[PDB]
Amino acid sequence: TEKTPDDVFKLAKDEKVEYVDVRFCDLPGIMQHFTIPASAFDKSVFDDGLAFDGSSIRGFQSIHESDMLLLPDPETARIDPFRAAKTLNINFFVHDPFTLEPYSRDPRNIARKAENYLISTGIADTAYFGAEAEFYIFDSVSFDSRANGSFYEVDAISGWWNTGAATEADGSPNRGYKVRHKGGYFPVAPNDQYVDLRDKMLTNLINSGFILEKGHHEVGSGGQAEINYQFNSLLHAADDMQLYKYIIKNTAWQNGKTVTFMPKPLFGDNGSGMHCHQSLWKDGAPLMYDETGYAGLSDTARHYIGGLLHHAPSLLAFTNPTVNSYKRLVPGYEAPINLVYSQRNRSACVRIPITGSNPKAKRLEFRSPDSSGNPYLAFSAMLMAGLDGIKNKIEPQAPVDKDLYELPPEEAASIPQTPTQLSDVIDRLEADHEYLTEGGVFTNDLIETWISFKRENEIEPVNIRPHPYEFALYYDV
Amino acid sequence: TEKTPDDVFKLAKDEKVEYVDVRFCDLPGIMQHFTIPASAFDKSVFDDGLAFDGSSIRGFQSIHESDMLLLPDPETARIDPFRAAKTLNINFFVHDPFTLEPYSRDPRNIARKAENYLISTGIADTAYFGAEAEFYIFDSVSFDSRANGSFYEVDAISGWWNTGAATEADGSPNRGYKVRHKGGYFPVAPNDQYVDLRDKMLTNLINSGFILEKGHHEVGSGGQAEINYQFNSLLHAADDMQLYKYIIKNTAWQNGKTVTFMPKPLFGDNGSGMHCHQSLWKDGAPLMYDETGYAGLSDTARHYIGGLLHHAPSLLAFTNPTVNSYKRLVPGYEAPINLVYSQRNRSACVRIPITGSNPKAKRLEFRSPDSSGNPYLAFSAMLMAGLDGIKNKIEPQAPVDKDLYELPPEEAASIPQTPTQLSDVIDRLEADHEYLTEGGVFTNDLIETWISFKRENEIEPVNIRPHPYEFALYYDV
Amino acid sequence: TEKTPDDVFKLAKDEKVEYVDVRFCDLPGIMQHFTIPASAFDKSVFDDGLAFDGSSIRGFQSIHESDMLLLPDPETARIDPFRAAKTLNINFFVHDPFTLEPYSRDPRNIARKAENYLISTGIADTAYFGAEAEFYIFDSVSFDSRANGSFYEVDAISGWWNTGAATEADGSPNRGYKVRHKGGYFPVAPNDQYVDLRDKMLTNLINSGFILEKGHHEVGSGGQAEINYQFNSLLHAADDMQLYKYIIKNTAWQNGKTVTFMPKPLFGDNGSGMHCHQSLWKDGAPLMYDETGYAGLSDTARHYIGGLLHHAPSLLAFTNPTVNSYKRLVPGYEAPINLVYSQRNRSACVRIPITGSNPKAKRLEFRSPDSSGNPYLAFSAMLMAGLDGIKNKIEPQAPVDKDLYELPPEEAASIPQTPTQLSDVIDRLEADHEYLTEGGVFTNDLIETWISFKRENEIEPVNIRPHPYEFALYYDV
Amino acid sequence: DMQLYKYIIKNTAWQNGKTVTFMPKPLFGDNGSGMHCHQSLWKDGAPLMYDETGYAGLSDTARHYIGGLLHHAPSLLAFTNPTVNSYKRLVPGYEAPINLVYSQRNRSACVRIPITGSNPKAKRLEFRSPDSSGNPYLAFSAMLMAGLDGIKNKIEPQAPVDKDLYELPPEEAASIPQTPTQLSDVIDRLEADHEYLTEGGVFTNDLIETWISFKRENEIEPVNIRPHPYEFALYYDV
Ligand SMILES: Nc1ncnc2c1ncn2[C@@H]1O[C@H](COP(=O)(O)O)[C@@H](O)[C@H]1O
Ligand SMILES: Nc1ncnc2c1ncn2[C@@H]1O[C@H](COP(=O)(O)O)[C@@H](O)[C@H]1O
Ligand SMILES: Nc1ncnc2c1ncn2[C@@H]1O[C@H](COP(=O)(O)O)[C@@H](O)[C@H]1O
Ligand SMILES: [Mn+2]
Ligand SMILES: [Mn+2]
Ligand SMILES: [Mn+2]
Ligand SMILES: [Mn+2]
Repeated sequence: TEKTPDDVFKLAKDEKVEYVDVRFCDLPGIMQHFTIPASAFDKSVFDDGLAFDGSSIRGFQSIHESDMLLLPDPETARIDPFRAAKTLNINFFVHDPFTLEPYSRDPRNIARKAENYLISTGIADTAYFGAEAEFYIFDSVSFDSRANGSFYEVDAISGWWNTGAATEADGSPNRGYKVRHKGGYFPVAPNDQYVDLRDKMLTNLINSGFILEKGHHEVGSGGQAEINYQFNSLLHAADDMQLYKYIIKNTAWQNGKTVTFMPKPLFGDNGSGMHCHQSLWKDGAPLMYDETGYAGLSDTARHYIGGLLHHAPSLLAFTNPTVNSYKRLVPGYEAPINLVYSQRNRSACVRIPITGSNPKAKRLEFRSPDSSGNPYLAFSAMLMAGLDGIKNKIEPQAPVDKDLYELPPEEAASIPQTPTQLSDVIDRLEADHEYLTEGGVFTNDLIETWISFKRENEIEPVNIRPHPYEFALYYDV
Repeated sequence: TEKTPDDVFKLAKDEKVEYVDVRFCDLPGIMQHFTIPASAFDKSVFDDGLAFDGSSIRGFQSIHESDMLLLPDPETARIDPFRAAKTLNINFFVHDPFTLEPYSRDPRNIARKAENYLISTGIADTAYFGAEAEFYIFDSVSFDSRANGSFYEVDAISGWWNTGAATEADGSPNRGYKVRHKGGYFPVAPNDQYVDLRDKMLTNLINSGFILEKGHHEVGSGGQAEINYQFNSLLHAADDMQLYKYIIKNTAWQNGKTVTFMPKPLFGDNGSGMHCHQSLWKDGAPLMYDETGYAGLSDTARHYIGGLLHHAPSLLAFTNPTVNSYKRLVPGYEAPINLVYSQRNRSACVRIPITGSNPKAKRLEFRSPDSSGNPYLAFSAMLMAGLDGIKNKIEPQAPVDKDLYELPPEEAASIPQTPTQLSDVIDRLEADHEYLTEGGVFTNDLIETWISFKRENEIEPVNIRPHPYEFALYYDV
Repeated sequence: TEKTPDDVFKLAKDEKVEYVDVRFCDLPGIMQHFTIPASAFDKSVFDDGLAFDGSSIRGFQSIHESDMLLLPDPETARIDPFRAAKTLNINFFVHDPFTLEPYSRDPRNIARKAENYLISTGIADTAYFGAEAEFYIFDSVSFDSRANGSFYEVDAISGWWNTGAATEADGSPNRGYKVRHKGGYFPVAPNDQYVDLRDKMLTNLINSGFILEKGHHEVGSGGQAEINYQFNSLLHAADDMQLYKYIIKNTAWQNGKTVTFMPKPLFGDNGSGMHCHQSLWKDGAPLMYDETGYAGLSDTARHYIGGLLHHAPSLLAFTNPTVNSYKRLVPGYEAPINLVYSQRNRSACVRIPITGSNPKAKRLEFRSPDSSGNPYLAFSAMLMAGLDGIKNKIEPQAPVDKDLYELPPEEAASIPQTPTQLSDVIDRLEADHEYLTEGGVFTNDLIETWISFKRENEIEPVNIRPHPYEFALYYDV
Repeated sequence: DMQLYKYIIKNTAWQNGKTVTFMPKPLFGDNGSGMHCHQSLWKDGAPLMYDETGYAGLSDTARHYIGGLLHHAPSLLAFTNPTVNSYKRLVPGYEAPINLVYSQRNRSACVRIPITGSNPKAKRLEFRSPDSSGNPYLAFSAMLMAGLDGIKNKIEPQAPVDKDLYELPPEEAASIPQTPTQLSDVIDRLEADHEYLTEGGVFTNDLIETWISFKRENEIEPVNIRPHPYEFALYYDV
């Protein structure tokens, strides 16, 4: 957006950087990389780019499309706080060597195309995304899948399921303060056993350019935590999310822990979601506010919500893209499965934060997403769903501020739910994805690849493997 | 059918029976019981019945319908070969104390109603069922489900996954012969390590009245086994299945093993199914044969097949009633998921055994079922599906004898598949179950109870619990 | 009371604070928190407040009342001595975002309302509270509750029950000095094994603004300890109590120990109580003294005592709010269960400290309370009970200075006792709580919530679980 | 016979490597163990509980007996459910016989009338609330005395309830009296009202006072002064 290639070279020189880490995003959502010496990092990298091979195998350029060209995004340049050798990390866009044409299956290109499409519609020129990803801090994790058995086990010294431990893992005495009490789930130390670690995470985020102001907090509940930061334009917000996960995971790693952003690592404890605040702006001014509308929402904002709610069944294929996503999105902890908007209900897919009369603070919050996938694709899909709602003036059903939990059974049957299985949302995406292909942001090719990837690599593998509970339930049949 | 109450009293006297075990079937399919002294077993038991309480809680008579009356079925009387104290086992029908009206939720009453309905339609007077249930013999099984972890583990000394064991569980040396070789899966000893156990099972079955003649074999492959026996009329065939499972499970138990009839206990090994051969007879003569028809099938037989194939999506709710059922019914080991009939294909839902010109041997084989449920309900549901096909002269799509595996992709898309999830078949049963309620054989009440039971006690519990493979797949997201 | 927002900003600047910990109290009594960077801590925090979500679930704003606004109390600002990253802790009041109306279920608001009500009655303008909370220092604690068993175990290297230990937990030799001798329970080292730890606690309290003067001591008996400090006005005294517990618990935690403020952690050893000294003042002058009255008590003071004794049965619902509270409040260690006032008896609910002729030192001491609950609610409830006694001129029964222990059985039957069970005091609170709702200090809403919380989360859970002693007593029945 | 039964059950298990318990609630999260007591009065070799015209085939004598059981239940339980553990079974849940009403359907009813038909010799009432944690001689005797007091004073039991007590309109369910939920309670009630027991000198005030003291000093107090494990889960962190 505003950082110049020269700013990056200055950063590299001042920091005495010795290596540059070339990063790009894979299909499912994990950042990939290779390293080059800082001496090889010059103007030609920004002008001509870097050559590399379609490596590994699914999503990207196979051996009929092999070679790729990588072009850097100066706004993503950050000094790595973990690598011993001073390193500068930069994210790249994948292009076709010959035509210099942005590769259609590169998640970062999709996000860029989404931003350009927004501008082309004239509706707005900027889509701001604020995402809040919760995560769990564990001490260990082990699992396997064999012919005659299977298991998984996550553990934490201070886990509430360990109150009866005679001694700790390391032989030291059990000092308590593990129990999860009724009344409040954000107790101070010593009940809060991750204060210093979270502070290290926060310190690393701040040193890595994250902006923490107004309602940006660092919070923890048991082993779960969340550190929210200032929003950003679509693409860069997605880059920020990847950076956040990287910083959270490695700060924990360097401090003897292991973090997971999976939706539901614990059965009988809160899942981890990614609440996404969105809003459209044009010429430096907000487009979501209107004193006369419900919850201070403009016609643009309401139509956007109409798109999100209407497209949710397919949108979730990018927004909650894993089998584990549906262990969180299930009746219980006031799961955002109710296809309605509200200001009160937290079990509503879309919630409008109470921000008052300030037009610049008005935004909508899509609560259903989680961080088990690709933020570039998720944010883009959310924008496309919202834009389709604006273009077709889709009206969302009447908002609900009455507590959805205690509602007369016949009146509660009028509240649509989100699909409860990944195979479902994948089927829905396959059946209805035209809003995604608008302006060429998503291609049928990418969408078909995503559908195949999920079915073959996730849905089928889990489905063919007997679940442990099936033995409790059926060994005796 | 032919045994008299006097025959039972003679059996009891001759065998010097000291206890009588009163058995009745619960909703899901497990036999329940209580014991009375032989001295209390007289004519009044057959005339007046025995009183008992709706005990335990789901399916049967709650505390608004509490007390039940049990009437004995003399044909089910058998001497228990396992109980130390000489005991006579007898199955009972649950009646309403006051009206002496057969309880509508007693599986054995449903099977009896199904047989009576058959007679009332005039179509036939007898429905013969031959069922072949495979099972696995293990040495141990353990599992659990906790907040931070879950596991399951089945094991057998001679399991092919144990070739590398330094020593056996009991410290003795590993003598090999565990490997599962290519070429033939029914090798003789010592590769076959369960010869004596299976013989004990067979001996117990024979001593318990099972008839083994013509094509009735005892077969074993690794830890898997099957002992087939002569068919019987619907109700008694279902009683025979319960007896078979009882004898197999306890023969193993008394010999230091543990048996499971669950559909898919091993990932990467054959599942366990229950192939059900069916045929209608009238006035002592077969109704399934016709030289002129395909595979020697009469119009009646073909229409029956039309009913099975047409109703399969809902029929499977009683025929493959567990979540584990769908780990077997999945693309692979030539799983009976293809909704077509054939003489060659074993992946076909219905197969017509090649029996020649003998009309008495002509029958159809529904291959899709497993023994993870209730045989009384499964057999009854199969009959009702077949009878609805006969009454509405439902024509099954053209049979397929070409190997279904290697079929041109466009021509293979014309082959309907069975649903791949329990939630699916339950949804289908809820939407279409009129063929079941014909003649009052099944009641909407029973069907709704079954649907609720499966959703609340099986589908939901498995669905909310993270699967071990999800950790392999998503811990790193 | 006297600290300015500017004083807080100066403290933050001088201490080079990097984080600000936002604290607020939950219903049962545990402080909650979330952290913001110091850079986000400015004048707008004091003027506009901070936004946050009704999080966790019971007591506070659900999803029909969701969002809350937090306003800081400058008098509670303290530098955290435990957090690695320099942090400033501040307590907040919960307000309604829209109306800026103090949330009726926020314990800190109740205490503030109580102080404002005092002023409105004209009776006095300040209520001073001096609280002395005892606690135990342990090395370990473990416990669990399962279907087939349950246990708990607290331990300390120097515990008197460990005299026979062959070697210590860490393998080191048993050096003795664990025995609890007759004659004196405050022996010097080495019998006193917590001298340095208690000094660290005291040092931390002093560095955190606690005032220790005249009769403020640091005392220890075995693993039990107490450090008393100077009183404060109601609200701030309650804030001081929370701070005290925080400092005691974390000083122990940082030094390899674990502290508990529970009423009765040890069976056969002294319980832990919270003696609360109270007194009313007006225009800078004491209102409790009168040379002519018994024990130097004024009419106002005597009526206050009348209120405490009259309302005790319900007052204890906030003053001794746990099931464990009644293991301390039981016939034995001269437990403050006798509903009378005195100067001699320590088993008297109210004791008047012998302070001489100095009017400024005259005060009453409610001995019955413990620190197992919420100090904001406890102190407020005590004030309301006392004020109701003053308004209705309630006369306490005649004081007793004769040793209550050795009293003629017929004359001892005239001494009322406090209820002996939490369910009892909760029932009494439900039946009589009008004195609490006076001036709107407590609302029926809050009181009903408290009653439900205790019944559902504490009373019922303990009541349904078999006690270990029941097995000693009844396994053999 | 009950004492013999317990002896035979306990020792058969003992000789076979097991250990048996008749305690009311040994397992948390599993069914408790009760002692359903069927009772009936006879005279000159003939039944006195039957009557075709009465509800559930009950005679005036039988109904009054039930009136005595339900009326005296609060104190009767001091001999019928005499232990602290007894109240872990007699608690809202597994359809615990805590509802002070009679019925033919409800198993959560203190008294249930078994459906036996028209045979007068089979008509009897079943007191479901008891357990075997005490003394059968005292329990059976106390039950008889409660029933006889009901017959002598023609105590009428409140209207029977055959509607499922579980799903009942909250305002209509508040009219159903419950049994006390604590041993200290039933002991207090026995102390306050035990005249029906002393009738004909069957029980003496002496025996009753001894029982009350025994329970308070040897059972109630000992359990009450000892912290429960769950209190640590609940309050160690206060
Ligand atoms: N247009 C916008 N204006 C202001 N904030 C926004 C906008 N679009 C997205 N946000 C994000 O809303 C998120 C926070 O939510 P909360 O859990 O309510 O504190 C932050 O991460 C914000 O920075
Ligand atoms: N009507 C019938 N006539 C002959 N056999 C039947 C009939 N109805 C069912 N069967 C059963 O067909 C089953 C065996 O199949 P297989 O695995 O091919 O040896 C046996 O269990 C038979 O006894
Ligand atoms: N009005 C008052 N004047 C003096 N001290 C007070 C007043 N109100 C409460 N106190 C508290 O009385 C407490 C101490 O008791 P002790 O265990 O006797 O040393 C201290 O914590 C005091 O500071
Ligand atoms: Mn949020
Ligand atoms: Mn077969
Ligand atoms: Mn004191
Ligand atoms: Mn009974």
